[PDB]
Amino acid sequence: PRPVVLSGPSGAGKSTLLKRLLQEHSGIFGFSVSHTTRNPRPGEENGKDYYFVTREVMQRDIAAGDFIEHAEFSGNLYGTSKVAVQAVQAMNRICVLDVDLQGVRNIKATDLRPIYISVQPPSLHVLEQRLRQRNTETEESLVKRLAAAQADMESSKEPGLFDVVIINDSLDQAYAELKEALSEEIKKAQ
Amino acid sequence: HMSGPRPVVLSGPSGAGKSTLLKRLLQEHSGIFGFSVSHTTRNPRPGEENGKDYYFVTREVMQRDIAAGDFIEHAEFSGNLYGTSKVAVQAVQAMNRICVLDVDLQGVRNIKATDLRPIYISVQPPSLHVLEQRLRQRNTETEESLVKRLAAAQADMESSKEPGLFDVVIINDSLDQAYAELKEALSEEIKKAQRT
Ligand SMILES: Nc1nc2c(ncn2[C@@H]2O[C@H](COP(=O)(O)O)[C@@H](O)[C@H]2O)c(=O)[nH]1
Ligand SMILES: Nc1nc2c(ncn2[C@@H]2O[C@H](COP(=O)(O)O)[C@@H](O)[C@H]2O)c(=O)[nH]1
Repeated sequence: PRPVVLSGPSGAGKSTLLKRLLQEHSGIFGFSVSHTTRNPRPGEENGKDYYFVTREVMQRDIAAGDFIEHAEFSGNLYGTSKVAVQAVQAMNRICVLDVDLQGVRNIKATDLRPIYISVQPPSLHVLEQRLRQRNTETEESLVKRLAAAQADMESSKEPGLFDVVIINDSLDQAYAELKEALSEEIKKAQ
Repeated sequence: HMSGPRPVVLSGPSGAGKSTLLKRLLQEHSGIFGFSVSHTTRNPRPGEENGKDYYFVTREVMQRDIAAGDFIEHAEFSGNLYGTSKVAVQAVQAMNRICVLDVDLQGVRNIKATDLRPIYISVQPPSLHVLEQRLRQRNTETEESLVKRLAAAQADMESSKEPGLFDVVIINDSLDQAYAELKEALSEEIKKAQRT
């Protein structure tokens, strides 16, 4: 199955849509479990949301060549390990990736050959309004995420970068566009 | 040189407690040990979670995986396939954890011919009758499956005496007794993993 790379600004809803996509389509999709050095959030599960490792363990895995790609966000390391993608491929499931723009760039040079989907908010201020109204992290983490969102949004205008660009006006609308873009591949796996 | 921490292979009959023993070891020593998630073609039971207890796949998928070289070992047990994939072991090693595996007798013999070099521990029930009672009391098994598991279980206990096969044999009379024996047998293993 062709992998699916979900990107876009952090907080724009790509993870909410991803979770709904996997829950609605049992047996079809598998989530790529990235490594990260950031602290886990309450409710996040090691080996399910991320492989939560120390910086020392992350650098050792990097040096061993464990990662298809790795990146930095807010002073922490993230990466897609070969094992995380191979684990889904060994299930014959559609592997779904959730990475930032730099991950998209590096994945372009690999043999994965996925479909690239960007999940964009309607505007930078609407994204901040949604994240501030949530009020789930400090001003430092929020602003660091919003600063990264500015760069992620401007690059969605690059021709050929993303196969599909979804603007999250509402989560139901954005999910309907996600299912349409993957309709042929879902039908194939089904 | 003195060996460092090695993978841990637990074998013995299902229903004799090796899985519940392993879950206690994993939840109480998660800073040291990680679980190898085997593939199986048998159907999931209630309470089992794909990617945690097993990778539940079809035979067609598992055989294609085998042909692709994905597996360290694989075996046929009671009509279904089970196997330890390379990525299962590597995922635990990428976590800076020591891999613990739960396999049948064929898997023990399979792993002996690999470069894993684990410690081999056999978890035995008090008797075949107590095992037959525990198995049928847990249900989730056809009569044909229960019979095949009982016949495989007698081979388990007989193999526990084969010289040089297992490093440790634990008779699981009670879980607390069997767990304390498991930690004692893994005392040097835990020390080595914590010092690295
Ligand atoms: N390049 C790359 N980015 C990732 C990876 N995992 C998560 N990210 C991205 O890192 C950002 C921070 O993720 P969060 O910390 O909010 O989970 C998000 O944009 C997310 O998509 C990864 O494995 N590789
Ligand atoms: N050889 C081998 N045996 C396994 C593997 N995974 C589970 N088994 C064994 O297969 C038997 C049946 O497992 P159950 O169906 O009771 O979960 C048990 O003895 C179990 O330990 C594996 O990956 N390889």
